[PDB]
Amino acid sequence: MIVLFVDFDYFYAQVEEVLNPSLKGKPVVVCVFSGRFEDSGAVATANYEARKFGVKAGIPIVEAKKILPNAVYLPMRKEVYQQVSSRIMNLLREYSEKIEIASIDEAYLDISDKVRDYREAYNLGLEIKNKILEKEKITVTVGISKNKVFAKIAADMAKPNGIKVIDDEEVKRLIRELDIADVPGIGNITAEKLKKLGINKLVDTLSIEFDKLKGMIGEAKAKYLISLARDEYNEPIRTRVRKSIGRIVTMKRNSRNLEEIKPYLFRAIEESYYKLDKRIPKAIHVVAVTEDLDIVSRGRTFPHGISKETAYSESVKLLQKILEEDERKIRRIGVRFSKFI
DNA sequence: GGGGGAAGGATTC
DNA sequence: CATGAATCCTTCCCCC
Ligand SMILES: Nc1ncnc2c1ncn2[C@H]1CC[C@@H](COP(=O)(O)OP(=O)(O)OP(=O)(O)O)O1
Ligand SMILES: [Ca+2]
Ligand SMILES: [Ca+2]
Ligand SMILES: [Ca+2]
Repeated sequence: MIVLFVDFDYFYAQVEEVLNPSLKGKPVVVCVFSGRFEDSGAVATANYEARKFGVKAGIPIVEAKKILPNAVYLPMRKEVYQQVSSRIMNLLREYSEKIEIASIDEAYLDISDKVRDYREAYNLGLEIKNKILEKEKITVTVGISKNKVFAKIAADMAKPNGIKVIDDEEVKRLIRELDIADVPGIGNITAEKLKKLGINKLVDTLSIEFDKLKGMIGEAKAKYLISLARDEYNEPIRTRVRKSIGRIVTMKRNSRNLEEIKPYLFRAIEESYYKLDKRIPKAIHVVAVTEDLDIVSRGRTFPHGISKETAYSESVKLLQKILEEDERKIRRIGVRFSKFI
């Protein structure tokens, strides 16, 4: 079992560098402008020139400008990046029949049968890196190891524009030295619950009862961390299928007025249906971000598919339910369609 | 008791 | 100052 994980470097900004080469060398910041006020919004991603100074995804646009008032700030263009992403995704296929597209910029390849080992795999790595670089002018980092989890950790260590392998030998070392937090699927919330338990390393999960681990971080997470530590993690490369489609927007200002919120809600629905393109959902959820950044949601599943007319009237009821069951204002309103026929 | 689903939230990338 | 989606978790609930 050999897995080759491909991760496109600072993807959104790099695509902007490609569509306009004169941006190379300068700090590029791709952000999302919320409408709320002068430069309100967050940074979606930035190139490394910008990351050297603390400007990264997540921080407010207003914060990035204080640090880098002369960097190039560009509005995110998701559609463009998706098409470029797809074209790259179609190149990888040719290197493997078993391909799992994790996200718009990550993918896992089952190259167990394309090679026989870690020399031909590494070589297959460069083979792909160059193919992509020449065809799309995009640099990507490649990680290679026995399973998906370590493959990804390989790229995490290699990026940007790198390629690294983690032989069964080094896997044994990491399962003992690697900060559990750096393990995919382990965010801050989980990384902490693990420290209070004394688990600062993958192996440490072996020195604890499974029942306390289940109790603290959940069964699914417990078995995951344990198998990995036991060095028996072996998840296959599957074809992820879209289970849901939605869209959430930010309002000009918070509010609890149905008539002031509807337009944004309807706009979110219109876009969601456009993206459904032929897909018919039987379930609908209205999602709302409260003034204090809380996420509330009310939904409903129908025994039949949902028409735009139904979604329209139903979303208003779920929005009214939200308001009747939560005093806070709404900062962002949206919808999500699931359970496709 | 326990299957099976639905609803609302928790987490992560 | 704060911008799509999968998976998992907990709580119900209907029911044989
Ligand atoms: N805060 C965000 N807002 C919008 N899109 C985001 C955000 N964070 C990440 N993404 C998207 C765009 C890039 C993609 C990559 O996943 P991830 O952030 O986990 O790896 P990464 O940090 O290597 O990505 P990259 O460097 O290309 O931006 O996910
Ligand atoms: Ca990535
Ligand atoms: Ca990336
Ligand atoms: Ca982490």
